[PDB]
Amino acid sequence: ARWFPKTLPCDVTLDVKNHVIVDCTDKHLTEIPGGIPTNTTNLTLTINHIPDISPASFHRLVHLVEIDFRCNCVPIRLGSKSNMCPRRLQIKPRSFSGLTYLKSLYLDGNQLLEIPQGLPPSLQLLSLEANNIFSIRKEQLTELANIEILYLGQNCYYRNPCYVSYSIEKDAFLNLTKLKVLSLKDNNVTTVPTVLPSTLTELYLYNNMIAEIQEDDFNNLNQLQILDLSGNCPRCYNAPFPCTPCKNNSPLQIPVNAFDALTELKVLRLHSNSLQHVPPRWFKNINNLQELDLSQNFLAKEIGDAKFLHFLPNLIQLDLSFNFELQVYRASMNLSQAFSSLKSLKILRIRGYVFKELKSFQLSPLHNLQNLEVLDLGTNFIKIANLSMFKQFKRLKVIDLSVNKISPVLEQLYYFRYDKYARSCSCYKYGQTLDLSKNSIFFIKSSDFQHLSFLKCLNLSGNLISQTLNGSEFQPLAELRYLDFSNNRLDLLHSTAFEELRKLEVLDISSNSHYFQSEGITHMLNFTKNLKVLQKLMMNDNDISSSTSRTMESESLRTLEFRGNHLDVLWRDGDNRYLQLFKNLLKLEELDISKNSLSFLPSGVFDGMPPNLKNLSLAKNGLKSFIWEKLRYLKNLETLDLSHNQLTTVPERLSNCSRSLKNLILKNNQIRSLTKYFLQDAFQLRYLDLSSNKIQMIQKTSFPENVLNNLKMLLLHHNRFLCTCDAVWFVWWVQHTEVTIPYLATDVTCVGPGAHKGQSVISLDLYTCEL
Amino acid sequence: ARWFPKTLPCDVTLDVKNHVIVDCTDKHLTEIPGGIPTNTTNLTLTINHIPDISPASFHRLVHLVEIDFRCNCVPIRLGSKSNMCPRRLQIKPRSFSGLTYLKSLYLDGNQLLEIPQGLPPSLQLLSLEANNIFSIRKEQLTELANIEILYLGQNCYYRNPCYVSYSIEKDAFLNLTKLKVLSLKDNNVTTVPTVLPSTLTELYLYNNMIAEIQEDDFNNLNQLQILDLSGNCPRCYNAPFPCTPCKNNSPLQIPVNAFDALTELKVLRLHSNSLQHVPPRWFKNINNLQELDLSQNFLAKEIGDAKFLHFLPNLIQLDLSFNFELQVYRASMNLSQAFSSLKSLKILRIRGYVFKELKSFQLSPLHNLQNLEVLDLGTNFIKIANLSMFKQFKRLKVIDLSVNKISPVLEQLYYFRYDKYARSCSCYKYGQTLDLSKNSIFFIKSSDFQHLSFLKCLNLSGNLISQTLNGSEFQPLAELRYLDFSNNRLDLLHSTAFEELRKLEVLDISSNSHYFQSEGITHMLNFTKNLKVLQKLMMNDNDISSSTSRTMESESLRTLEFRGNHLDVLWRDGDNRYLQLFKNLLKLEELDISKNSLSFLPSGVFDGMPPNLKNLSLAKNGLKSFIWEKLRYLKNLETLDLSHNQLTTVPERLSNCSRSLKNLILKNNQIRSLTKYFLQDAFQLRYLDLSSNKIQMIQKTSFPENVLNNLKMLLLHHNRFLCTCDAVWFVWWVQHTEVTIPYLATDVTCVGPGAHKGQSVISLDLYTCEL
Ligand SMILES: *[C@@H]1O[C@H](CO)[C@@H](O[C@@H]2O[C@H](CO)[C@@H](O)[C@H](O)[C@H]2NC(C)=O)[C@H](O)[C@H]1NC(C)=O
Ligand SMILES: CCCCOc1nc(N)c2[nH]c(=O)n(Cc3ccccc3)c2n1
Ligand SMILES: CCCCOc1nc(N)c2[nH]c(=O)n(Cc3ccccc3)c2n1
Ligand SMILES: *[C@@H]1O[C@H](CO)[C@@H](O)[C@H](O)[C@H]1NC(C)=O
Ligand SMILES: *[C@@H]1O[C@H](CO)[C@@H](O)[C@H](O)[C@H]1NC(C)=O
Ligand SMILES: *[C@@H]1O[C@H](CO)[C@@H](O)[C@H](O)[C@H]1NC(C)=O
Ligand SMILES: *[C@@H]1O[C@H](CO)[C@@H](O)[C@H](O)[C@H]1NC(C)=O
Ligand SMILES: *[C@@H]1O[C@H](CO)[C@@H](O)[C@H](O)[C@H]1NC(C)=O
Ligand SMILES: *[C@@H]1O[C@H](CO)[C@@H](O)[C@H](O)[C@H]1NC(C)=O
Ligand SMILES: *[C@@H]1O[C@H](CO)[C@@H](O)[C@H](O)[C@H]1NC(C)=O
Ligand SMILES: *[C@@H]1O[C@H](CO)[C@@H](O)[C@H](O)[C@H]1NC(C)=O
Ligand SMILES: *[C@@H]1O[C@H](CO)[C@@H](O)[C@H](O)[C@H]1NC(C)=O
Ligand SMILES: *[C@@H]1O[C@H](CO)[C@@H](O)[C@H](O)[C@H]1NC(C)=O
Ligand SMILES: *[C@@H]1O[C@H](CO)[C@@H](O)[C@H](O)[C@H]1NC(C)=O
Repeated sequence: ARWFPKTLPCDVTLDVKNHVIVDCTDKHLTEIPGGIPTNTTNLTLTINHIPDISPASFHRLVHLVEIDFRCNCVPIRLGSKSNMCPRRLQIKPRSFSGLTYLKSLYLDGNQLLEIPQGLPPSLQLLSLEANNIFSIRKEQLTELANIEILYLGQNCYYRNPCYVSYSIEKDAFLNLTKLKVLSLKDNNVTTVPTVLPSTLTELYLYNNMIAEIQEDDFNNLNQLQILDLSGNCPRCYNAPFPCTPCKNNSPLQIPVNAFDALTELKVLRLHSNSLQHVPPRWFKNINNLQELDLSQNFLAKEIGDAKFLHFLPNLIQLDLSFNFELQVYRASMNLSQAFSSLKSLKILRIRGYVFKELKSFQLSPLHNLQNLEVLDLGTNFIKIANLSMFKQFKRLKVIDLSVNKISPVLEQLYYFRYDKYARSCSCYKYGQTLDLSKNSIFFIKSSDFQHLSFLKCLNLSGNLISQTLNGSEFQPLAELRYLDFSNNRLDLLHSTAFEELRKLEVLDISSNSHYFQSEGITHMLNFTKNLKVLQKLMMNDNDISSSTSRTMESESLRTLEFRGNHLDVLWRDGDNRYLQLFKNLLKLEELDISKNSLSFLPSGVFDGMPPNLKNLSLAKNGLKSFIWEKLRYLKNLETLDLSHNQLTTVPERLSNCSRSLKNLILKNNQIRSLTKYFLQDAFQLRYLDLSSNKIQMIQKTSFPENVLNNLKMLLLHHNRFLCTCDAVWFVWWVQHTEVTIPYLATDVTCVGPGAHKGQSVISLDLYTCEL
Repeated sequence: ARWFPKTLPCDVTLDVKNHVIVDCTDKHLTEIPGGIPTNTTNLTLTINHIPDISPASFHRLVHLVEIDFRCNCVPIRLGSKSNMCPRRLQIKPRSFSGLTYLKSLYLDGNQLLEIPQGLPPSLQLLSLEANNIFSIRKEQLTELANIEILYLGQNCYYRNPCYVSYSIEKDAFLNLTKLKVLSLKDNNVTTVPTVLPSTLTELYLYNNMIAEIQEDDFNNLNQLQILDLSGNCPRCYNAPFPCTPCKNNSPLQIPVNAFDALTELKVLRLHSNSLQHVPPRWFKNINNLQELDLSQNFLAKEIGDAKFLHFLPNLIQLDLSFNFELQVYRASMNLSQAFSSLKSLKILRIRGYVFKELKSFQLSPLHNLQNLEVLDLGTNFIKIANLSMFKQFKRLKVIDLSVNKISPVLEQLYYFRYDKYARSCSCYKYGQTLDLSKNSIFFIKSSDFQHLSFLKCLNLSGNLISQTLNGSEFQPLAELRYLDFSNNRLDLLHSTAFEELRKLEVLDISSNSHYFQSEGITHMLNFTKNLKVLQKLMMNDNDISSSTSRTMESESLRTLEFRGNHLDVLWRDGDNRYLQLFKNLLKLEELDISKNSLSFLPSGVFDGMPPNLKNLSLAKNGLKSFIWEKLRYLKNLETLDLSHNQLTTVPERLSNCSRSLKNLILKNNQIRSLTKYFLQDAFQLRYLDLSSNKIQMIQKTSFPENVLNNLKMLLLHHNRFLCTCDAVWFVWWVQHTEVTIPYLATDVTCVGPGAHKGQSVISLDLYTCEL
């Protein structure tokens, strides 16, 4: 199709509007490549090893609005140790001054010593994170008259130290009269720099050495919407980063009138400031405040009083997590009545308060919060909770009691990680959720869930339930749609397990391997028959190698995840009792039987598949052979994943195996060559992955053009391609085709002959084959 | 050193006595190789694809006493499906008759139709398992006059069916006057063949279709020691193989006088015979009986009566496992007083009796069994057990309550597998063991172990213990040497955990990842300080990524398994706080920190290692780089396992890194070449593994002969060796060296230059490099 092969090692995209995008992210480049389109508006060269920039770099590219040149020399401790950057990035005079339309420049992570000068006046965003610029002078900032967004953080901290205090000249930023966003985080800053331009909307001063706020420090910032002063005087108990507290167990000292000017303030973040009190006076003139983070302080006592809450009626989120007093295990949670002032509250989080017994009345300040959607009391070591108290919280979307010690989405490192916003180079949607995951529930019965019939999802993942569920345990949960019972010890003695959950759409019993791992125990896998609206069943990593029932049954079920089991043993050659195990799942469209140690499939496995099977995975089975003809049985098969196996051959003619098949994944196999007519007339095919095999040669007969050209994608990388004159057609095709083939720049490569070893096939001149 | 290179693709061993052993096991052979030593006494060709035997096969090898020719054509269902055997093995006339000294012939698993004829009269052992010989005639057996051991089983069963009954001519075996061992198992046999020669010591008739024993069937077998009639009229409940019971739930019918002749019988096996009664009269004339297997019958009631036990005073092992009545959960275990008759009993196993409550008095028949060493009551769904009852079983070596449901070594498939003796082509030694693994113990306290101070090992692996152990939980266990606490949920709030176990030598707290997987929880890894005689600590797969203590401490500890954790995060670059985590384990000699996601090691890791470290593993870390010089810090290092990483290079001179190092494992890395003087003067070295890398070339400078020749082993297989004239020395060396290098037959191989692709380097003629 194409007249001129795209030889540029960067993805090029159009958009009309009106952007020409050139993305060279992570292309192992040591120079800016030649032939970048002159119309280029956005050029990305992130993660490469380009050691300098000069006026030659961008000469012809006068229409550039954005250059993203991040991480071409990242600080030693932040980057790869196998390929360390030898020397900081060199920027030569007048490299940017030509770029009359340049609006964004990202130079993060280049070990720069200074704010690059000679930048053009059209620049709105400038990002210099993770460099070694730790002294800002007014003179260096004059070029930035029209600047709106300025990221200067991570220039002096434990991952990238500068060994002195940050320095900011008096009034350095003042004459930047258009500045809206300033970030000075992770910098060893000692005082709020002043005076700052009043135009500011967002100010980020977190993770620094600021011991005191002066009452002056935010006087003029009357358009400020986000202030973050977190991690100045951090609370260091169990901190997963090196943590130095302020002397004398002191807090970040904030004058009572410090926030008076900030009438527009929407978000205030005071996490890890070692605060013992929260003075009401702080919020006297802020009534627009919507988000407040008071996590990681010493506010356990203040939670019982909290007079400041009366001043916060528009507040949408409040976080008081990890305010526990060291070495104290409270009997209960004392929430102040003041919590009842929070008319607009949607999200309340009080993780890590740390108390033994939760009781209904203790949440009564929350009863009339009409908008409350989330109550998060995770990680509290709660031992006792009458779950029925939550009958008064029907309106809530999520009740999170995750990670507690009861017996009858945020980052996994969120509250403790250093900078949760650091730049690198789920059943809630079913309705009301009670999350009881990672608790100590060993026994359940009906009354445990009394008054909880409104519940739509229940998370019991990671408890100790080790019990012969007979259909009586969950009887009140008449509206339950999703049950996560993963990481328990389900005993399937009774096929009546779970049948009381008459509205159940999704059941996860993955990682309940305990009772499947011992010989001679009963397992009623036919339990699915009773669940009339069950759509999705996950029974992964259960080590299932024996079953009392010969057949699983459902009129409703569509997806079955059966990965990480032992069908190899169930379908032991010579034993045909279980070949029809899935056949009576009549509406089953998706089946995952990857990770089942299936070296081979006995005859009968395919015949025994249910008739509407569409998406089949046999990945990661160590499969050494595959009778491809047997795909004829699966009359609606559209996706076949045979990734990560040991197949050495493809079918002689794929269209004689399956007429329906559209997506064939054969990556990470041992295929050495294709059959002479492999894809001939396979008109249904649309996605083919042959990456990470050991193919040398592809001839036209195997890959007819009329099939190839309707492929949405065709993955060929990491093979063993021989670039002799026999390869003439393949090479030509690859160079001139519109079909998307990833990694041409990077890992579609000749291994031989001699001359062309290691050379990418996109770049290959084979003119000597026509001389 | 050697004058003539060993080119035969088989391991050759001498022994004086006086055997020349040639082992060609699994060498992908399609012919018997040439040049087998004429003095060969034992030739093994197991698992190859040799399609026939003829007089040429063994012509010169007249001194052969044993031919093992197993599995060169295994039945379709038993063998590989990627390389199925096309056609049964052909044996030609007179292939064996020359072999005048032949004493053993194994022809198992070759799809033979008939007992190969023309065998020599010196033959003592003949094995024809897993063939298709399912009709034995007196005439075919006349060659075997002097035969002593005859294995004919697995010729007709579900893994290798023959579709008819087995047939044995009347008196077929009678004139084999020297026969001692006859095995007719897994054969669809319908009656005990008669008359059998009285010389028999062992008779194997298990897994067949024998409905009745005639009172005659064992009349003359007065030297018989082992009889096994198991799995005739099997009990089929939860059988993991296809299982057809005798009609009317009938048992194997055994006349009361059937065993009268068997005065020498030592072992009787009646497993899976659907027995409802055990008539005393059976044992009237057998007082030598030492082993009795009555597992998989319907003997629940009989266990309460068991009059037959009075006739068995010399019995050493008894097995009554899996005799439960279907659908019954007994309240208790009724053991007959008759159990007190068993003066010689060492081992009693009553798995799968199935009862709720175990109580002291119920074991009183066992109190005066002076020799009892093992009581196995595993897999009983016991809910309640005062563990103090075992104060009356101090003399026992093992009390096994594994796989039960309690709250406040044999095969994993042993009792249920088809043929536990099918041929394929641990803290007990510390003293008294109480195995409580895989139970439902969620809470422990002191009194749980009252009167149990004699215990030396306790297995609590795989319970639900989820508790802040403070040093009070195990207080009675004053002599305990080994605690397996693996697969629980240890909460290390307190550093006093386990301190009451003052004699503890080994602690396994592996797979207690639950509390290490959540953020902001305390973990006192310094808990080891209190354990004064602790030798070995296993804390594998705990996902440990944070720690309250900066240092682990012990004066005693020698081995620490810390595999499968997140030292990568603990030793996050820039964070120095945990670089000395193991330093104060002063006597630590072995450390495993494989599987820790260590892409690189920060500086300080090696400095912070304790001073007597000898065996260090960094396997399976994805390590991309390694400063080898830093090995100088580990002054007593002897074993370094860097297997399964991404190292691309070896040290310039290994002796400049470590003077102590003896075993260096670099297998499964990405090493493309060795340094010019790699092993120069490394006189301490003894074992070097460079297998599975991508090395092309090794020159003499890298591998000096004076280092090489003290190596006990040197692994080079699965590399990318180029066999040009530059390789002349390497090839010569490999052909003529006495140093052990495994897999020279199989996987030490040229990939090029072209001619020699796929040719083994042992066989390589490079004379053209000297022309
Ligand atoms: C933050 O600034 C302080 C100075 O305020 C740095 O601390 C100095 O570091 C050197 C070498 O580490 C010491 O010898 C000085 O005495 C330190 N001075 C003080 C006052 O502590 C600190 O390292 C800087 N932080 C970072 C991460 O670069
Ligand atoms: C040794 C197997 C006994 C019969 O099978 C079997 N399988 C299980 N999963 C349970 N759970 C379980 O509690 N039992 C005990 C039982 C036995 C009979 C009647 C009721 C309860 C189990 N028995
Ligand atoms: C979430 C912050 C609580 C402090 O750390 C922490 N870590 C643990 N592993 C436990 N186990 C545990 O039971 N607690 C609660 C506790 C707290 C103080 C005193 C006694 C008991 C824990 N607290
Ligand atoms: C192109 O640059 C403009 C200005 O920086 C930006 O708003 C737009 O999102 C960019 N598009 C990219 C990187 O694809
Ligand atoms: C249940 O909680 C677990 C463990 O905290 C989490 O992995 C999982 O996402 C939750 N399941 C659902 C369906 O939300
Ligand atoms: C289920 O078990 C509960 C108690 O464990 C019992 O009340 C109920 O009757 C049982 N149901 C059936 C159908 O056996
Ligand atoms: C399930 O398993 C078997 C039949 O295969 C039978 O014992 C049991 O009653 C069946 N129950 C249900 C609900 O299908
Ligand atoms: C060699 O064969 C003899 C006779 O069958 C046997 O007893 C001996 O175990 C064999 N030895 C080895 C090492 O294979
Ligand atoms: C055992 O014999 C019966 C008839 O006697 C036959 O139908 C059956 O197939 C045989 N079994 C096998 C496994 O060959
Ligand atoms: C268990 O039995 C012992 C006798 O050895 C007795 O001292 C103890 O009180 C019993 N404990 C319980 C909890 O039943
Ligand atoms: C404890 O029991 C488990 C089986 O439940 C086993 O794998 C482990 O090796 C046993 N521990 C010891 C120390 O023997
Ligand atoms: C362990 O570490 C803590 C400090 O992190 C200390 O309080 C405690 O006493 C130490 N315990 C032992 C047994 O060393
Ligand atoms: C080193 O450790 C491994 C197990 O971790 C062991 O198999 C090996 O024998 C040890 N080496 C020596 C020389 O003791
Ligand atoms: C390494 O070699 C150099 C030069 O031979 C020597 O000076 C140095 O001390 C050596 N280091 C060790 C650890 O042997």
